[PDB]
Amino acid sequence: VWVVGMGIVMSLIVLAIVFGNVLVITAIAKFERLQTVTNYFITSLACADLVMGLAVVPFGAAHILTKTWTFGNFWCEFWTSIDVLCVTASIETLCVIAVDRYFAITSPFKYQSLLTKNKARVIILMVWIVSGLTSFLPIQMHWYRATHQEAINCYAEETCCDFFTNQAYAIASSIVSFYVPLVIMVFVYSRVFQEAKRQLQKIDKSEGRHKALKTLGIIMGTFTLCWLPFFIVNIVHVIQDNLIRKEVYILLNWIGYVNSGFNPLIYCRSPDFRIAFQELL
Ligand SMILES: CN[C@@H]1CCc2c(ccc(O)c2O)[C@H]1O
Repeated sequence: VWVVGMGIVMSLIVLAIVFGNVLVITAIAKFERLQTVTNYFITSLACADLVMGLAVVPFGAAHILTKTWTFGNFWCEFWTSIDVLCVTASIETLCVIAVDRYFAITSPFKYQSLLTKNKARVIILMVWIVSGLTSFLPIQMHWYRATHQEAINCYAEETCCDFFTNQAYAIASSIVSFYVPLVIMVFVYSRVFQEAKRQLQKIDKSEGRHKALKTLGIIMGTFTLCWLPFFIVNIVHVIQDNLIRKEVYILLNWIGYVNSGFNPLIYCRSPDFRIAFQELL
């Protein structure tokens, strides 16, 4: 009786993700006032979220609700390659957002001419290619496979498609896709908050007669709660095999998948954007 118990939520999630992504993309597309150097970065985020939601989630639902795929093996590798690429692209885009916000706040005088409209696009390219260097190239090679006899019936046979990783690839992907962005964001937002506190103290000193905490905390809480637990167990299993079970791993991956739907509300709020949404429909 759980056939409809689990799966309707998946349909709701995918529909919500698609609807959220398409509105942001068309709002950037069709209105002139929205275009800016910052919005170009969010455009890649929206496109990547739309691609991932349209690609990996609906097919993953079939794998969840049935024993295994009715599909091919190269398609299994293709799905596994798309998922990691999407996740790492999202992480890198968020890191770039934090960096450019820091450049804006800290040194306004040089910011106006630091980031030209043209050169900005270049950095986005330097994101995706880097992601590709960890997404398609190692998956198509033998690095995705494992040496242990268990799951050989998965990699070297047709029906099974579950994920199995060698020791090196898991830790390398975790180091290159999660921890470096986090160690960037923590320090950079600490500096931004210190600057904001200093400014508020100066304003209070000027004229006798907390927004920043909430504003940064919503984003930090959403991101850290969404993605941190997965990349602990990701290192752990590979480090030690006995501890974890598969279903918990899948659930922690899925709760991270929800971040794609969760993000646009946190990372997109402006009166101009509100007017643009109001104009549509
Ligand atoms: C099947 N889902 C995959 C499995 C492993 C993995 C993911 C994302 C980023 C990585 O660096 C990974 O190693 C997950 O999205």
